[PDB]
Amino acid sequence: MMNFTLLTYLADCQPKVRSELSKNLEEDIQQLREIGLDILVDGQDYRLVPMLPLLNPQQISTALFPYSIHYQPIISSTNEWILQNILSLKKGDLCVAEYQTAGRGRRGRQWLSPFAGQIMFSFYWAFDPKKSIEGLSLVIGLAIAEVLNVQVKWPNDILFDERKLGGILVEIANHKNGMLNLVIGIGINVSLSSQPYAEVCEIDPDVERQTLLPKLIQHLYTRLNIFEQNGIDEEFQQAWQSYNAFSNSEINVLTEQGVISGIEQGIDERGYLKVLCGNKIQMFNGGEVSLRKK
Ligand SMILES: Nc1ncnc2c1ncn2[C@@H]1O[C@H](COP(=O)(O)OC(=O)CCCC[C@@H]2SC[C@@H]3NC(=O)N[C@@H]32)[C@@H](O)[C@@H]1O
Repeated sequence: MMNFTLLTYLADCQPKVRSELSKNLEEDIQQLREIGLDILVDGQDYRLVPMLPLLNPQQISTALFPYSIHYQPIISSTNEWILQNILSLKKGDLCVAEYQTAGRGRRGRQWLSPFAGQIMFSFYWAFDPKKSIEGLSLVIGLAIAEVLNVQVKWPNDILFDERKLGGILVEIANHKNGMLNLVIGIGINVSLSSQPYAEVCEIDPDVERQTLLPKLIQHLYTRLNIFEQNGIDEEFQQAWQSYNAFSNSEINVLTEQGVISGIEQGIDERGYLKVLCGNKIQMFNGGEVSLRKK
């Protein structure tokens, strides 16, 4: 299916004149095209087509000092890199990529991205193991919607035009620190190409991944620090409400045991969804449970 060494030699998106990095050049290139990577040829020069201008690692570093950045055009998953490199990291160090050969959703699912058309990054984070991470996904989602001026959806979705603008994937590292060690994965659609999807280019055609990435991370980190102090406090619930695309709406709540319906009533102190069902407020925990507008 894929010659990883090719692509990797091609990942600089630069005009290479037919050096061999293989056994079936036309085959693997068409196989790379079948995966979906775009490879244009002009006579004898081959070139991998970034959907957007490649990022510049040195600029991210200086823009995000003292946090350390690992940049890598092609990767399996920026989450995997944080996991495999956890010992060398401090709170807030990041991995950034252009394309993921195995981008992870929740629960075995996949994350799709064309080459260089997303903001894809993961980072290490850590809490006191006594402190609860109830609501963490809400904090991440809100921080991004505050930067991009878009809307959130419980528990972790980023929304423009009621369309999926990106994904958030919090994973727990089995690392022995005396701390709770997270890797936090974020994908934000910028310029793409199942369900309809949103991309930042719709809203601001002059978006630049190079300066939006540090803007996202600076606010994300800030929102997180506020969360270590205040949790899902009443300021948060108000900030949430203002960005909540489903505030006080008639919704369907999809759990493993079926559908329950009602009117959304925001969130409680643990980040649980609050829903007026019949005559009581019922609460739900974000794992797997999904939300839909009636
Ligand atoms: N680019 C996209 N935009 C919107 N929806 C997508 C999409 N690609 C796939 N989907 C659909 O979104 C579903 C998964 O939604 P979930 O809530 O289960 O899973 C997520 O939404 C979290 C995925 C987060 C991606 C970033 S990318 C870098 C860090 N490194 C990783 O590997 N992941 C994080 C997929 O099964 C659907 O096909």
